[PDB]
Amino acid sequence: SNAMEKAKLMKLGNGMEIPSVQELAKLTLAEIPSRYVCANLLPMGHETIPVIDIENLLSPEPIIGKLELDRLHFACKEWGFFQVVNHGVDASLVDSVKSEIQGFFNLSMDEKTKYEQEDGDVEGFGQGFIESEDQTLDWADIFMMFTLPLHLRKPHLFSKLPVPLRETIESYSSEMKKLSMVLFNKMEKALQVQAAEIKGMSEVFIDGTQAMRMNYYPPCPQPNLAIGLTSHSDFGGLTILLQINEVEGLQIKREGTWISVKPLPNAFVVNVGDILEIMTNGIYHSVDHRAVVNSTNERLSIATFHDPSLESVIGPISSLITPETPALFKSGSTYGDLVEECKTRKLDGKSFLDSMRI
Ligand code: NI
Repeated sequence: SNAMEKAKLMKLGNGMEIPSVQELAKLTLAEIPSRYVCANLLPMGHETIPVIDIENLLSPEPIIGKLELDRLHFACKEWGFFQVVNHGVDASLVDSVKSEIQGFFNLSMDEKTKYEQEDGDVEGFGQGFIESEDQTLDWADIFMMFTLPLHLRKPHLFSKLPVPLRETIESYSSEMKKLSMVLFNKMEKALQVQAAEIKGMSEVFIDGTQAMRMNYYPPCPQPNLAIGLTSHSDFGGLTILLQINEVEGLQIKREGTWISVKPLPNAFVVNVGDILEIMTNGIYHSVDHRAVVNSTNERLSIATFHDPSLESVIGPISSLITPETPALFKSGSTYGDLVEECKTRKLDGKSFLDSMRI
């Protein structure tokens, strides 16, 4: 890289665009710029996340189906995270998702940023804008966009994607949505929610929103000072993650320790979000997780998020409120209002979930 590129990447004021870490990584710096150093710790945990087989889950043989339903129910209660295998998503499609996204991140910055973002429109390539000097930046580049419903797709964003990536993403969206609905429907059965009689789970997600985050984590020279994706719990319904290459990075919090997730070949990693925990009246758990970086290999992933529609009324499903499981969370806000409230929230204090507790 040339000296002007270096200055553009490193001499950053508040209000400037967060720079590309894939570009920063080419500078091969001895120490990472100060903004990537995490300022404010749990130990590492061979206990691994459960595996759920979708063929078993959908088996026409009731004993097979019931066993897998017990496994799903267990994983959602006790782990909040599970791998899915025999998931029905064609191997060729998965290969194309991997190759086209690898292809995409290997394009020039000019080619990755052809979409003209509207003021306040944060979709496409980019982590956003620098907020303050004490803001910590993730060691990661991102491409984020809404994928369902169709009218939430930014048409000019979609038109500026390479054609094979766009077509593959469109197919992947459909398969991810189908898979999410298989899982929502089975979670509803595991919870004994009679969707015909009462306001259940699946009806909230069937016409809900879907979004994708494509993530590129370059190698980092000081991987014990930086983070790929800061510790968080997912806000919405069900997340389905594909790890694109064989580089480990995803870690989940279990009993005050960090546990590595090594995705299986031909597996997706699925987790419960905060809104899903609420809807289940705390029976299913949304778990803290993070992505770490390393000094030798880039890591890639794509996460597909399945959330309520913006006007879905959120609360614990009524048949899950019982004398043995009393109502833990408030009811009655729309999903869109919860999203907006969480953006402000309270500077100091508690998690979104704890803020919603009765
Ligand atoms: Ni997450």
